[PDB]
Parts: sequence; structure tokens; C-alpha cells
Amino acid sequence: ATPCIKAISPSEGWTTGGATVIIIGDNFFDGLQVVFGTMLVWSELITPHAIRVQTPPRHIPGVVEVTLSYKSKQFCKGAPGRFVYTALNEPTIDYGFQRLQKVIPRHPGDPERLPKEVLLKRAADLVEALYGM
Amino acid sequence: ATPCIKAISPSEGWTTGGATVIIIGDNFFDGLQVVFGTMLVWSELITPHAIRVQTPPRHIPGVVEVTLSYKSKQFCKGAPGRFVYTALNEPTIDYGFQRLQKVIPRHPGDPERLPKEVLLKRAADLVEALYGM
Ligand SMILES: [Cl-]
Ligand SMILES: [Cl-]
Repeated sequence: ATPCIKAISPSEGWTTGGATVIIIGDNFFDGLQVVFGTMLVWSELITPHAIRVQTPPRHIPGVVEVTLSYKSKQFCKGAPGRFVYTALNEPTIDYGFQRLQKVIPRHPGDPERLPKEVLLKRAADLVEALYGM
Repeated sequence: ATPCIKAISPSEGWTTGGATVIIIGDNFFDGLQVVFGTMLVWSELITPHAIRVQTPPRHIPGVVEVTLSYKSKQFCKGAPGRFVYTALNEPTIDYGFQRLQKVIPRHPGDPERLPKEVLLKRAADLVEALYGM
């Protein structure tokens, strides 16, 4: 009757945290906590087979073990969930945004530096016109 | 032993579709089909309590019922999942990436899901071919 993790969805998120994640498994109950590496968060019980959490921030990117905890007892250490944190400022991601900043078309009224949301919006507009539909 | 939906997560998404939704319930099996409104969608069994799907696009905002089907028999009509399609708001980083994941050209030997850095590298390659000095 111990809580067990069978799957986690999504399995990745940004280091800034705040993503909704569903943990699927067995023997869940109200009050169960979830630990991402060392970062503990509380959960919402959906059914005994699913709980919902918001990811905690993590200082560094990388793979973490996801385990469960209740009254400081750890569960799932022998079969932990896997969750991957990515940093928006990882050098290869950042270099991609720097490339886009130089060639994304600027529209009247734009700020001097286009925000990343806009770089991505217009890159997708352009790629959709090439390969979309 | 009747398949039953207890919840869906998330229960809203954009009209453009392509979001991962987990359908949580009881008595799920391989070959059970998922219907969003009137659209049959591809699904994958995670456990007998969880199915994963990708939302189909829907041109018009609003609620649809999620029901299940097997051998043309319908389940869950009396207690369906309710999924709300939502008109697009301001561009976000994640939405921009979701758009690129759908249209960035794939190469032989690519992972099913391109990493963010690869989405950007390829988007930058294409945009530099349009506007690069
Ligand atoms: Cl543009
Ligand atoms: Cl993506």
C-alpha cells in the first residue's frame, strides 16, 4: 500500500518552475508531498492514482529524481520519477535567440530589443509560411 | 468494469490544438478510443488509470465533451471530460516553442521531440536564409 510513481507528465520544464505536472501511480492520498531532487512541494489529490503539482524552481538545470514524502518518510527512492529542468539561459539556447534577434523582421513601434516571446512568435510565423499546413 | 473518466488535465487549451492532455479514470485498456467532441484522437495507455492524448485543433473556441469508445460502444456520456478550447492571448515562450515543434523540418534520425536548442538553431537557419544580410 505504499505510494508508487508510474509516470510524470510533462517530464521537463524550465528552471524558473511553475509548470503544472501530473504524477500518475498508485496509493496516493491527501497530504502527500512531492520532492523534485531536493525541492519539496505539496500536491493536490485528483484520484488515488493521480496527483497534481506545480514544479518548484531549481537553481541549476539537469535531471532530478522525483520522490514522494509524507510525514518526512520518503517513498519511491528505489524507482523515482525522472524530470528534466532546462535553463532558458543555457548557452546554446541563448545563442539561438541572439541569432534570431539579428534577423527577425522589426515592425513599426517595436522596442530596440525584441522580447523572446516575440522572436519566437515571428520565427514561427515565418517557418509556418514555409512548412505549415 | 466500465471505462470511466474522473478528470482531465489540463482541462483547457488553445484552439490551435496539439496540447498533451492526461485523461484520468478507471478501467482503461489498450485499444480504448478517445473522442474530443466528434474527433477521434490517437491515444496511448499510460496505466489502467491514465491515458495520454494530443488535442486536435478546433477552429471555434468553446467546450467539448471528451468520451471514450470501444467497438463503437460509447462510454462516459453521462459524465464526460469537459475540455475548453480557448482563443489565443498574448504570445508566450512556451506557445512559441510548441508552434516550432510542429513545423520545424525533421531530419532522418531526429528524436520524436526536438530539443529547444535545436528548434531555435533550425528556426534561425531558416530565418537567416530569408533576412540574413
Ligand atoms: Cl514577421
Ligand atoms: Cl516543444
